[PDB]
Amino acid sequence: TRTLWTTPDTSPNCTIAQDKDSKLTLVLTKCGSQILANVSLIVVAGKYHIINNKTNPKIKSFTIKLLFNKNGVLLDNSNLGKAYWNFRSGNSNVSTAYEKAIGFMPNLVAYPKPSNSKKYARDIVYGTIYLGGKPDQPAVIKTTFNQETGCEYSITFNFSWSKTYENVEFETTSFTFSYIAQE
Amino acid sequence: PKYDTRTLWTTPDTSPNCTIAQDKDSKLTLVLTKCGSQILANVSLIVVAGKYHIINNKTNPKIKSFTIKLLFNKNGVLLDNSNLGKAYWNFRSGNSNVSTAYEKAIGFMPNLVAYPKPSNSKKYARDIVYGTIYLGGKPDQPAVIKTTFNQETGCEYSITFNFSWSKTYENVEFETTSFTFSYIAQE
Amino acid sequence: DTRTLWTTPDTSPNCTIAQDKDSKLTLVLTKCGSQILANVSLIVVAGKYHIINNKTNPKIKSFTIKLLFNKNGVLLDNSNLGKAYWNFRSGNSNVSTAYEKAIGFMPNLVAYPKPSNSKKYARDIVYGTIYLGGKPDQPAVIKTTFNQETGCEYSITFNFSWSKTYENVEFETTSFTFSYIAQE
Ligand SMILES: CC(=O)N[C@H]1[C@H]([C@H](O)[C@H](O)CO)O[C@@](OCCCn2cc(CN(Cc3cn(CCCO[C@]4(C(=O)O)C[C@H](O)[C@@H](NC(C)=O)[C@H]([C@H](O)[C@H](O)CO)O4)nn3)Cc3cn(CCCO[C@]4(C(=O)O)C[C@H](O)[C@@H](NC(C)=O)[C@H]([C@H](O)[C@H](O)CO)O4)nn3)nn2)(C(=O)O)C[C@@H]1O
Ligand SMILES: [Zn+2]
Ligand SMILES: [Zn+2]
Ligand SMILES: [Zn+2]
Repeated sequence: TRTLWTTPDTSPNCTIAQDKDSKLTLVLTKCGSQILANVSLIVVAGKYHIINNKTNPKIKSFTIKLLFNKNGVLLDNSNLGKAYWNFRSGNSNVSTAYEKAIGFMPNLVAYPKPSNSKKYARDIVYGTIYLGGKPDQPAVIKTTFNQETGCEYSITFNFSWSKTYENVEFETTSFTFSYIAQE
Repeated sequence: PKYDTRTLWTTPDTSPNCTIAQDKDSKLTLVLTKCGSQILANVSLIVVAGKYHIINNKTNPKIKSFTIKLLFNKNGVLLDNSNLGKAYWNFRSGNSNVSTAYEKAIGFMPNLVAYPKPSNSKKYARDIVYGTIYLGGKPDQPAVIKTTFNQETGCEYSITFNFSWSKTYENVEFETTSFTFSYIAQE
Repeated sequence: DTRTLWTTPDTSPNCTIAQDKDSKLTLVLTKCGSQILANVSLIVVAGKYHIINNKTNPKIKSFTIKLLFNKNGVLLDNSNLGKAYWNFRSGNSNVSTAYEKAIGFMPNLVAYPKPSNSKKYARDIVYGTIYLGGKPDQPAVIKTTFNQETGCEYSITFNFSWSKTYENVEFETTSFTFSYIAQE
């Protein structure tokens, strides 16, 4: 009941450009009013598997969205597949889909949905991770809370890079952040 | 009833609660969550008025940093000469605070052995945490947030946030992305 | 369960990088369920890595501090960190019994496998930057890797490196926070 996650195996669970082209490893642990989060990404096939910006100069970013309903349940338009996201049990998931995880959602007062009122940057956390664990291959991970439509809550990960990478496999080191919880 | 003693915070609203250069010119959103012997901290800043609201280093090249101080007495109570106001610094209840001002929060204070006050002893850097946040959420607008534990005088404990930047920003509003860190608690 | 495993927070050397007890690694691990919240800093007090001068010694650019653990999460004697004051917290010191089990504080083996024939993924690494002497123009990279050492069941390795040409700069750092997925 304290951790929502993807399991930490290498089985693809995520669709960026094509079905199951990636394994998003995400762990959300509820430390009361904050969620401690840990994330990494392995792209296993398709467009973002091997970066070559000589061949493809404008392939410089992509986005992974987790959309949740009023119950904190994952919506199927999410890039992360529903079968792969649940409370922890051992090194696996519970075999039954969870019904409520409002306690893990980003707080809507802290991180309001888009509206006509002033939009503040505090709903974003920036980090840098490294491709293949190499220190000279940074990519930015921008995490944004509750800015997607078609949901009550959202966490989006945008991965972008400014270097011209040539035949670099897109699999990442791990980043930790936190966010304020809905309840 | 539903009072959260594991979290000291400013609330997550955008109501100004902080004085940098003039009364209530900013909202400091600061959440301290006690994970036992460590405090998990989440911080952002919105400046809404005065000198640090709109930065222009073409107009004012000297305006490059400012500091926000939280000073605490022996019981972990926020002193009135802090930049943050006492009115809405308290234990969490829902998205608001508990009804009455807290009297004890020693378990949220930074550890005085890890982070000693100034003295004759050698001063170590481990009482500082550096992070970079981004103005307006734009990746080409970094500013440095330097957090320092227990280096202020006239208090038992302190947490100070220094914000600075080295770029020459032109009409860049000072409102930041969020940054998470932790520190060792006093108990 | 919600406990803290740490080095104590004094500045007494507890670590051997190049010579005996030449450093104080201050490391605090706090179990928040399936994740360990980690907080780390380093003070080198003596020896090869105390005062860096890359004008006279341009090739002195990195060093490594290893914590090796057995199947019960007990620190092994050949780790750079000494066993004497690595233990569960009591006040500003430690419990009086050296711990027997801390498997719940160990890096998860499925998330971070031990070296093998299989593909080594980068997710067993965390990168951060700390600053020498608290000076904003003195960065150094702290690279933390999980479960990549041999002769143990679990490991946490800190590699400290820098790319600036430091001239007589004392290696003592600001603090860095990270987390990792817990075995249990
Ligand atoms: C694991 C790891 O850290 N890897 C890094 C590696 C690694 O260190 C080496 O590979 C190991 O050998 O290095 C990477 O970068 C090296 C690339 C080579 N390179 C070339 C240059 C030339 N510069 C011009 C220049 C700049 N400098 C010195 C800069 C001074 O910086 C410091 C300092 O004083 O030393 C760094 C400190 O960390 C700062 N302190 C603190 C507390 O933060 C300090 C203080 O701020 C000041 O001292 C106070 O005055 O400053 N020497 N020569 C070219 C150059 C241009 N720029 C600016 C544009 C690029 O940067 C930004 C931006 O827009 O401003 C920075 C933003 O943070 C970033 N945004 C995000 C969201 O991340 C943004 C975006 O990436 C882009 O806008 C695109 O969206 O870019 N800087 N330098 N210098 N270095 C490597 O690639 O190998 C980086 C790895 O991360
Ligand atoms: Zn491949
Ligand atoms: Zn404004
Ligand atoms: Zn020294």
